[PDB]
Amino acid sequence: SEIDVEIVAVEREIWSGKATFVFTRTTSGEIGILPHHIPLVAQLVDDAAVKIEREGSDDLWWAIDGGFLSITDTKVSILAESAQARADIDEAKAKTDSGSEDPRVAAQGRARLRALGQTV
Repeated sequence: SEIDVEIVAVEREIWSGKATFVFTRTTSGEIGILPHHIPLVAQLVDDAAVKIEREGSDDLWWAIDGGFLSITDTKVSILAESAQARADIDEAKAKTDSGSEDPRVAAQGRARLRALGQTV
């Protein structure tokens, strides 16, 4: 079995497919999801980072901007303001974004930084 993960944004969809293991961060801390659990609904943090693992393929590090995780019997949809790929993120832009004083900017930069390798 696998985990159906679909990263959708209020403006457009980013990714959609199956995974072997996925981890996300919400107001209740970080949590892991497997392809054999029960439904669930949690709200991701501002600088939340989702890690979608692929069976046989390298995981996908993406940054979510205030998104929400919704797990079902055999489906997992993630709705957020927007998403960003670790390969598209820039160590410079991430640092600056996190350096900003604004809440939105600080969130994006923090989320992108995490996907890059940063923590908290």
